[PDB]
Amino acid sequence: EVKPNPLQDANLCSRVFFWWLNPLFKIGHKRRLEEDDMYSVLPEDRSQHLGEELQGFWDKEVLRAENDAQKPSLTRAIIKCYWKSYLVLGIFTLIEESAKVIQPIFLGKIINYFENYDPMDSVALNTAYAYATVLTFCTLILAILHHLYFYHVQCAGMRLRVAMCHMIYRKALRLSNMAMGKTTTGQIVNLLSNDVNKFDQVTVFLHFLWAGPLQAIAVTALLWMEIGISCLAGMAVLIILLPLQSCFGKLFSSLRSKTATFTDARIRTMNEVITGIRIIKMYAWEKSFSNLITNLRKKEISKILRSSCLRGMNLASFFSASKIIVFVTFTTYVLLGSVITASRVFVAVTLYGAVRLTVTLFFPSAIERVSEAIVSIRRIQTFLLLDEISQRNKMVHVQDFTAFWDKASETPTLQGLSFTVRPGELLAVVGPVGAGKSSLLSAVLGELAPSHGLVSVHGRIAYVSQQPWVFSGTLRSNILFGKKYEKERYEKVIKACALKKDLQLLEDGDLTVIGDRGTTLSGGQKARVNLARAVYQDADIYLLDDPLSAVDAEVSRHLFELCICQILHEKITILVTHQLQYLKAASQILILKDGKMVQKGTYTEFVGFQAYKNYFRAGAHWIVFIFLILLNTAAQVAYVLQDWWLSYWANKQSMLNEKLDLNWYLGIYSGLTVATVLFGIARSLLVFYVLVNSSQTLHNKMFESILKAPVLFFDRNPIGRILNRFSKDIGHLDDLLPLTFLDFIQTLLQVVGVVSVAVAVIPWIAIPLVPLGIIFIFLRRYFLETSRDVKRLESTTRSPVFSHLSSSLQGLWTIRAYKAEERCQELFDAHQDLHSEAWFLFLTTSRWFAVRLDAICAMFVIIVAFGSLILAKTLDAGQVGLALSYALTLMGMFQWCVRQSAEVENMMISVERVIEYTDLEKEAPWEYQKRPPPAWPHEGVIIFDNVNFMYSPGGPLVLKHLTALIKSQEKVGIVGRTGAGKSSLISALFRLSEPEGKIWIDKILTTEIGLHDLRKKMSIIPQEPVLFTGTMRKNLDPFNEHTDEELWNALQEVQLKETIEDLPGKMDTELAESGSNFSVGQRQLVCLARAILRKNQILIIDEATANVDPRTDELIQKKIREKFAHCTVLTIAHRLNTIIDSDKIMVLDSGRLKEYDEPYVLLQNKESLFYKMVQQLGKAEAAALTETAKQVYFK
Ligand SMILES: CN(Cc1cnc2nc(N)nc(N)c2n1)c1ccc(C(=O)N[C@@H](CCC(=O)O)C(=O)O)cc1
Repeated sequence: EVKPNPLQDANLCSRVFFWWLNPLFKIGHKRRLEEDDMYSVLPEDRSQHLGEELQGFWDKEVLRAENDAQKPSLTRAIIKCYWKSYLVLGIFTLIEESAKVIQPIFLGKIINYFENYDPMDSVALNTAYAYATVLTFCTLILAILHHLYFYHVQCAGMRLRVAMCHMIYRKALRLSNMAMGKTTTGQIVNLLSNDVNKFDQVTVFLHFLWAGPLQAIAVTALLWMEIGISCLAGMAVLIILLPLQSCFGKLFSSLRSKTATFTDARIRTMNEVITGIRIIKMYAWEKSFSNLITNLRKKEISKILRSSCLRGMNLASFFSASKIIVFVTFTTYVLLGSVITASRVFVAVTLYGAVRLTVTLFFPSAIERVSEAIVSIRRIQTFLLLDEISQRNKMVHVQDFTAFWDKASETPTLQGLSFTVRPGELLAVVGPVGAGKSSLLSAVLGELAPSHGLVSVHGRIAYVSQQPWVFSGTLRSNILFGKKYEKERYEKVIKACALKKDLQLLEDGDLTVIGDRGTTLSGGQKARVNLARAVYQDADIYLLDDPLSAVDAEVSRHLFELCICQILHEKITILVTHQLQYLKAASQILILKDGKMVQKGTYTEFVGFQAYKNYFRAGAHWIVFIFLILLNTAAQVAYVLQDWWLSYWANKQSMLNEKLDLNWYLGIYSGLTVATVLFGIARSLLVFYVLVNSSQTLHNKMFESILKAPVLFFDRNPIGRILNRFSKDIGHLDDLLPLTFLDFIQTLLQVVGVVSVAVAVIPWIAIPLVPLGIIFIFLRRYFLETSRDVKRLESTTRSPVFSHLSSSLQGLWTIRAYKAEERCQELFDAHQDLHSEAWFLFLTTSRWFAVRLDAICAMFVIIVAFGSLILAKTLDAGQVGLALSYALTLMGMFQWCVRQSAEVENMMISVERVIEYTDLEKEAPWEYQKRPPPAWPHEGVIIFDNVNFMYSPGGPLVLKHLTALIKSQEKVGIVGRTGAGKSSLISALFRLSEPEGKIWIDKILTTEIGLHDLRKKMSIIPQEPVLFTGTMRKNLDPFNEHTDEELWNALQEVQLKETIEDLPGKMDTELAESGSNFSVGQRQLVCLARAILRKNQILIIDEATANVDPRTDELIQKKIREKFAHCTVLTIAHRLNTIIDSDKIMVLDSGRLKEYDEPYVLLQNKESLFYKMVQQLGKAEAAALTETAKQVYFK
């Protein structure tokens, strides 16, 4: 292999510690890794090998099933070939679990030493060191050897996932055409992308479906030896935590599903704002959508907050459950008439610490994951059983042929069909239109099968489809398509396909990589690509669909005149083209109508601390975080002081031979338990409140920024980029970041609690702990700066796998036509076994960190266990029991604390990306203090004076020195060349970018007044209409100033009234999304209604009606002239008859006012560009317009 893998040769002492992985980090610490630096997978894990294992068992299972006449199931096959070897990892699960229940038994015997401490008894001390020794080995088993096991049970999921993806692909080639009607690309790619992805998860915990239950028995049996019948009270309070956890699971999932409606409703409404942001600004409707989204967000936070506070009680249960389970036991243990003893309780405290995770976390997660992963296997089992293409098998012969696309009541798609063609014979075909024209050709391939009659084909086949097809690779490779690079034949076809020049001139030659999903090439090349691919095959048979040759062009000739008519003419070619004049090339022409063969004759028949503090201080006043810090510490100090109190009671009890007053010692105990639950609850609710309240504040500050952003911003950023921040980023900020942040903080205090009791009880342990702190923080940087790349490579290598499946599935007939399936099969393995290289690093790099990180806290357990026995003279039974019963938890929590530190610091990028918009550069204020007088714009005088306009500041001048007088109520036609002037005159007049010079409206300086003063008083009919998702009333008047009778008047005048009055809600009918229930012309009629309602003294037409059919265009042109006769009107137009009667016309070119006069006075100057443009009409209509103009102005 090109990339050797050290795991093939590592000695066991190396691949237990992942010592073999160190060379990857020395690279990644110097350089950002690349896909060439990753190790190749083991021979055991190559996709080709896994597929041809499991496919064999699945084949046997299908064969067995039909012999039994009992339904096959895939879940038997993926067992019968992993049962052999996944159960081996089950054996090593025992010693992993047995460690968790043997440390507490030796933990008793070390504490039992201090209860019986004799300074001079060397034998007891040496005996205690026996128990202390095995306590580290039970710890090192659980900390070090566990990570080799846990790597292998993740690998058993990778091996299964790639075996499945390979069988899905092996099937997805051979799906019958029938099954291709049932399925769709999105469904089969969902198997690869969504469903088989579950098989990494199922295999991790799967052993807990037995080892977990067995362990819960084991801990109960031990405790019954240790603390008697009270253990049943403890275990019961643990077991009844299963249904409560399940109740929460259902309940917050229920609220989650509810929020998804408003999240979807917000985002889709947000999508309209970002798409239409130009049109929304022009109408000054920014206040409306501000209110509309604001009410959707309030209806969402009222449920996100309610669910999040519900998750607060959940996390408080994970925190506080151990303290409650302990409390009810020891309370019961004393109330049943017994006395606490430090050994007997720190054994029992530790055992609940072991079994709690298994019963509440791993065993329920195992049941959940296996439940949903078997949903996946049942979907895949449904897919594998789809019906599949039957075996097909210089000459083609077809007789009496009749077939259907499916067995149905529709007529046969081919009828009576028969023909024969032989070497030297060319066929051509004429047939249906607007239908599966290819149907005959597909029949010759066998993508449709005869219902009656016969087809036989004896040569190797080549084929082309009206849809071009190209897949992952170089353009050359698509042409070579698995054959050798025979340069002369290649050059001959590359010449004959008129490809050479265009390929080198436009796509840098055949070495160019074809972009993903084929995005690189132009269609006319991609068309030629198919023919070039086809003719390169040197097959015998050439079934040629039309290569989009319907354009009259030299290529559309040369491909036929040379390559077909001279080179290919001897080959068995069957040709379709709209260029039917070429049919004279045929030896025989098949002519069909509606799928009936009718004629057969020849032609002769014719992130950093700055980000965190902005996120936090947006959430609450800094004093609230001071109060939060007390709740964090007070929750934890209650948590530790509960267990210190249990140890203190043991010291008092063990100083007695009188009796302790249980009404006191249980009194304070229950206070500390109730305190730790209450502060455990109150912490979790408070953090969720403060952080969710931040997300509400960041959104509302950020959305108001988007509206005030200038149109330049939405030109600079594509709408997908902007909306994504409202979808994902301001999603995380309340869906998941508060939950992850609390989970980190909650556990981080747990770890600090462990080192605190350890250092408080054994004071010197701070001295070696400082190296451990110094070692850890060095290692986190050394790791994460390379782990971050492996996370990135794993994602970047994912999407080609699906891209190849999608691309292949879009082109199946072309693949099968050459029978070249195993070529596109092996190319999937080269994609699959490249993601497995990036995934194999994802597993083992996380395991490398977790091994070294657990060496730190396995050393800590060593330091406390031996440190206590070295320092035994000073210690006491209780305090050692405290220190150890805590320290033995540490290697559980510390991994999770550090894991969540990477999720938060990673997810914090969504905070910085949102904040990047929170201060985006604003437009000028919507409403300056110098509001225009109540003598509002009234005359409609508009002055342009030296107007110079650029879209970007310092960009090219799109208008230069533009200076014009438009008198009151004048009608002005505006004309320009393609791209010259255009709507840019409007963008200035609405100040969508800042004009230099001055524009006056009734001698009001437009740059002084607020944009909502300016944009309300003028009005526009924009180039494309938009109907927003909402009521017809809101599409007419979202401020609801007008009566519906007046809305009926407006809808009447655009003649939409009765169509809208027929709607089931009349004015209050909510439109379909983007108003798809109305055609483009109807939407423009709505745009006219908006102006008709507002009755502005200035109207602007943005060339829009050129998109509209003449009958509605006439109605628009009519109603404008009748309703806005007193208005000043600007008419950007192309079709000069729309403006030939304008009191003046402006002609703009190159951003300059080339003509400005009465149109005929321009036509009177035959040198004028307006006269030239009128003559460039090229028809006597120029005279009719000239006479029309003349009459208007001579009158
Ligand atoms: C103490 N603690 C906090 C925590 C978080 N969520 C919970 N959720 C439940 N239902 N119950 C809990 N006790 C619980 N506890 C922990 C402890 C260990 C691991 C943990 O080790 N998780 C591993 C298990 C594998 C391993 O690393 O050993 C994983 O799959 O990520 C997580 C959280």
